Order: sequence, then structure tokens, then C-alpha cells
Amino acid sequence: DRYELGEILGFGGMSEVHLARDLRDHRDVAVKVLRADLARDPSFYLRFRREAQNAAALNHPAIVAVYDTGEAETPAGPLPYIVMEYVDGVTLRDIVHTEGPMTPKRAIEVIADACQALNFSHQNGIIHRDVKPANIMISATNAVKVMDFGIARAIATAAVIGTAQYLSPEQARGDSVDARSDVYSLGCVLYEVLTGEPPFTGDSPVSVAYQHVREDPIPPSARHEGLSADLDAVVLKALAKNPENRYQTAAEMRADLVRVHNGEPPEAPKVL
Ligand SMILES: Nc1ncnc2c1ncn2[C@@H]1O[C@H](COP(=O)(O)OP(=O)(O)OP(O)(O)=S)[C@@H](O)[C@H]1O
Repeated sequence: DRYELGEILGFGGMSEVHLARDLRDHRDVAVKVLRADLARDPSFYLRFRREAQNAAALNHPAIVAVYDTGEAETPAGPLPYIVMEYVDGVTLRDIVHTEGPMTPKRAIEVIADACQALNFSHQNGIIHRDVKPANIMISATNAVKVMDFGIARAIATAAVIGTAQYLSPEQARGDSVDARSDVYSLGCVLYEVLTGEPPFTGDSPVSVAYQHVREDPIPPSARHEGLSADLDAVVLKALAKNPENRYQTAAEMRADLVRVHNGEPPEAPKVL
């Protein structure tokens, strides 16, 4: 009775998301549930339930707010759901697939905003773990909105690994994961929004994971026109294989992006 369901907004590997009107507060919300076609798959059911139960609820202008989670009583049975802030907009994946690479200054602005979201999250003890173009939206009013924060999982499907294009080397190898993993993955996103391509592609996730662990990324400026060596230095630092060589924090990464936006040399090691 509280929510008046509107149009479906989108879907991913696991979930479908619908527009709803909250009639108590008179606000639009987005309601996320298991994809109807995957709802009786054990692997997807278990994953969705755990991610709804452990959904990151953060209050920051560049993070999609989670308002409520639970299991709604329905005739068909208990329905796991997430109610969150509605974003009128599109994902970075949509933008890349529809409009192509962003201009460098815009890309820097978007990823700088993403760094602020991640720093806030990191400050409150939360690692994202699944930074990728599909998990960052840009609103109709050009606001950056990071979403779908991941959760800690058991140490050794359900669409957890797709292409592996955005996983960090530590995630691929089952090593300890910290905020520097988000830096790496955010680096992969930055690479893709600048060039139109992620740094590594392959016929399988195994092939891509291999490249993340073993193969140096081609500098962005060698893949797309209109870029600079100073932007190369920032991207390649975020993508260092050893976390010891990366930006140690999201604020550190943001600081270098801001420098490049302002035409100042970054502190990242120079690349020739
Ligand atoms: N807060 C939101 N506001 C508007 N649209 C949203 C919102 N959240 C999700 N969507 C749309 O629904 C799509 C899927 O949402 P996700 O949360 O990324 O789905 P998912 O299937 O659980 O995730 P993966 O990463 O694909 S497995 C997004 O790409 C958006 O198009």
C-alpha cells in the first residue's frame, strides 16, 4: 500500500529494478528484486538474499542511498527486496556503449566524484569490491552516483564474475583485498571511459584474470587520440599490479586527477 509501482528501469546479471512512488513521503524510489527469470535459481537466490541483507546504507551525495531492505510477504512467498534512491539517468556502461569515450576533462570530473564516494565508503569501513562501469550512474542533471556496493564473501557463479574486466589482481588470486582494490578497478573504469575499451579483454574470464596479474596495460594515449602523458601516469599508477605501487587511497587518486584537471604535473611516476 505504501508503494505504487511504475515502470521497470533496468536489469543486470541478477536483478531487475523498478520505479515506484513512495506515497508516505511522496518521493520516487527504485525497487530492486531478483530477475523474474532467475528467481528460482538457488545460486542467484542465495546471492541476492545475502546482498540485500548486507546492503551498504551510506549517506553521501555521490552514493545511491539504500532506504530499506527485507523480505516482502507476497502470495507467491517472501520476496527479497531493496528500496533505494531513484537515479534518473544512465550507467557509465550505457554511455560507453551508446556515446563512446568521454572527453578527458569530463572523464576526470566523473572519476574524481567517484573517488569521493569511495573515500567516504572507505572512511566508514566499507570496501566496494565491484567497481565497474555498470555500477556508476550519471543523472539527467549530471550528478555521479556510485551504487551496488559489494560484500565480503567466503574464501574458496551467480554472475559474481562476469568478464573479469574490472577485477583487481588480488581478487583474481584470492589474496587479501583492501581499499587499493577499489583504486585498481576505478582505474579500469577510467581507462575505459577515456579509450572506449577496458585495459584487458579476452575470450574468457581466465584469460582476462591472467592479463590483470601478468601483463602490462597499453598506455591509454596509445589507444585513443586526444590524451596526454600526465593522464597516462595517473591511469597506469592506479593500474599497478602490486598494490604497493598504486595510489594507497582514493583521496590520493582524486588529488592527482584534480592536478591533471588543473594542468599541474601529477605526483604519479612519469611515463615516457
Ligand atoms: N537506483 C537506481 N535508480 C535507477 N536505476 C537503477 C538503480 N539501480 C539500478 N538501476 C538500474 O538497474 C540496472 C541493474 O541494477 P544492478 O543493481 O546493477 O543489478 P544487478 O543485476 O544486481 O547487478 P550486476 O552487477 O549486473 S550482477 C542498472 O544498470 C540500472 O539500469
